[PDB]
Amino acid sequence: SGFRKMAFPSGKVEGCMVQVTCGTTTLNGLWLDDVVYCPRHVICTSEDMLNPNYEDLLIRKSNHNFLVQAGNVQLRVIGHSMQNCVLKLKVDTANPKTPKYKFVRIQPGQTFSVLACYNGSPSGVYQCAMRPNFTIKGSFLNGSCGSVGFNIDYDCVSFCYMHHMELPTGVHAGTDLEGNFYGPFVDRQTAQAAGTDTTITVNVLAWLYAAVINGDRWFLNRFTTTLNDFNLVAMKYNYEPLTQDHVDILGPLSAQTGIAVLDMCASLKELLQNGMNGRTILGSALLEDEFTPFDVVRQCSGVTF
Amino acid sequence: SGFRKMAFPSGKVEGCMVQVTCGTTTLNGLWLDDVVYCPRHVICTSEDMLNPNYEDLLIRKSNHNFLVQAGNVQLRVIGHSMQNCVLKLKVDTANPKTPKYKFVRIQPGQTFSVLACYNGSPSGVYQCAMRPNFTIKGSFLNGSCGSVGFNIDYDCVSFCYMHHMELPTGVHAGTDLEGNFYGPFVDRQTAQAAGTDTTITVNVLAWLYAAVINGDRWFLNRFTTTLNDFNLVAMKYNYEPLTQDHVDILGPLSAQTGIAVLDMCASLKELLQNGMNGRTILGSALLEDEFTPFDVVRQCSGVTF
Ligand SMILES: CCC[C@H](NC(=O)c1cccc2nc(-c3cncc4ccccc34)n([C@H]3C[C@H](C(=O)NC)C3)c12)c1ccc(C(F)(F)F)cc1
Ligand SMILES: CCC[C@H](NC(=O)c1cccc2nc(-c3cncc4ccccc34)n([C@H]3C[C@H](C(=O)NC)C3)c12)c1ccc(C(F)(F)F)cc1
Repeated sequence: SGFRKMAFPSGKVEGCMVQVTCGTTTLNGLWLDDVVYCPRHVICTSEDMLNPNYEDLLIRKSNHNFLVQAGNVQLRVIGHSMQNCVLKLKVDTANPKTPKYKFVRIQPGQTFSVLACYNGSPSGVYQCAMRPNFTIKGSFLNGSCGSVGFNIDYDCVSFCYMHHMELPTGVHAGTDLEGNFYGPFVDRQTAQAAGTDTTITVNVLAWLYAAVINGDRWFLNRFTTTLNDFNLVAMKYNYEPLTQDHVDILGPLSAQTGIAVLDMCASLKELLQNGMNGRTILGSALLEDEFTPFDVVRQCSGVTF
Repeated sequence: SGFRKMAFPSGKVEGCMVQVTCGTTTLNGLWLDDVVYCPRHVICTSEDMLNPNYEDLLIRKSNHNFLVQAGNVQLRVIGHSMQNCVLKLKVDTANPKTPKYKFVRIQPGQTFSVLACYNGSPSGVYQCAMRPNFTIKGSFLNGSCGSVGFNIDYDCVSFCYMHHMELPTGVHAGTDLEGNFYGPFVDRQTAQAAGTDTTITVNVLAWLYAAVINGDRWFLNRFTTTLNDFNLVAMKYNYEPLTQDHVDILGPLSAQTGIAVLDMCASLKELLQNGMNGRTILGSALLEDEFTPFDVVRQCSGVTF
């Protein structure tokens, strides 16, 4: 029993964290084999942020201009290149602690673990979600650029996020590991802001199934609804449209609890229209939406790796 | 910016997790140097749980009766002993990944990270607190016995919890690393239940300071109260008494935000008497109490290790 915001074990990733210094700027880098990945704005200067030309800034740099420290060892840079908004520094040494890994670009609504770092040293690990508006509600301070987000699917680390910026509202924006930003954001000083967000409906439903698995049943009812009548109520409460694909993904959780997906949707409509009335669900007074169906199965069945 | 339930990086602990098998029972063990620690009820049989005599059960066991698997390597047991409710199996090999470590027995209200494991393999990491009633609200399934809780204070791992049981209400109970249970619980089948719990007041106040640090100010007021008048309101809402020591611990957070502790207490009294009125604090509609003052400073200042 129990349900927590559970992050993946971080050790496989900790062994890859390094420190990259260019001039006065210092941030974190990801050391995989003999390449170090980090945000390309480590090359910028604070006075040249309105519109930096990254190709020009990079041709004027040399291999000795990058200080890469891995713990108590300095790494020698033997080459550099740029891929979208990430900088790739080839080093003369391959990381012996390199895990089995992939680079994945995830969809909004999926979750990952963040290993926040400062000066190459891991500080903490937490779970978060890619919001529908392609921001993340992380916990980041100055120096955390280059921290990565990741998932694990057996022994393979799937990296999916590298941290680049904090927007004015305090949320965060960054790229996949091939340097493509999530959302319409760019690594330059503009008036860009996070758009309006919505609630990840399929995730709320999974978290409701997680509650049933753990003994919370006060919110269920005898009713059922259609996909159309539910999406009409969802859109009124700023919820993501629920697709038939979502209903299919919620299949295994529906069979484990014997509650049909459209039956669970009727409970959700009631909860949106009437609130919780002083009651809580899995220790929350709000409808949580940062648990994917896979997260629920992972925690309520107990898969390792 | 941002505030998350942040766990410590788990890698130092992952390298110590093993699998211990005695007869048909299998649970997790903690491999530090040449000793493997695990719950002593791994020696029991399912039919002899009403009142097992652990001294008798242990004299009838031999070194070959314990199977200790560390990954894809079997460890040879060269001795066994019992310390309170933990079993200590000396192995012929010292763990090369043994970190710098201590064993600490923590106070109710303190937090730690849990690395949940099954069959020796880490599954996930989450934060939790020792409740005033000496239970923890963890996330544990069959096979998670032997998972440990821990803190990090530089490069030293301070182990403080080993998981033993899940009580009827779904909360969990276990021991420190020297085998002494937290609370009045015992590793035998009785009618024991978790006592009535209270809210960790000093932790709520720290989490309120964390909110101010992150831009949430709607709950502040101009008022102040005394320690006595506040504790009179706290006891009415089933909150832990606030001591002068607590007020001293909240010192640095009070100086960073310029809000006096007794001023923050006046905000808390108002929030208890009137609720939140549809508003949230740091993304919660409830008053969170699983953040210690040190956790807040760690996340809002960014210490690593
Ligand atoms: C000084 C050379 C260029 C400059 N490089 C950094 O400044 C920087 C350096 C090292 C670690 C860093 N760690 C962080 C950081 C991470 N997460 C949360 C935070 C919260 C508060 C303060 C800082 C952070 N930054 C800052 C750059 C990023 C930003 O959004 N600028 C508008 C935040 C770091 C930069 C300016 C503007 C941008 C823009 F694209 F947003 F405009 C990007 C980079
Ligand atoms: C079979 C030999 C003895 C027996 N040994 C185990 O049974 C056991 C074995 C391996 C991994 C285990 N992992 C778990 C487990 C951990 N966390 C959450 C869980 C949630 C649901 C189910 C199981 C768990 N257990 C169970 C023993 C503990 C308990 O409270 N019994 C009343 C839970 C494990 C045992 C019975 C009673 C007690 C008592 F002291 F509570 F009475 C203790 C142990």
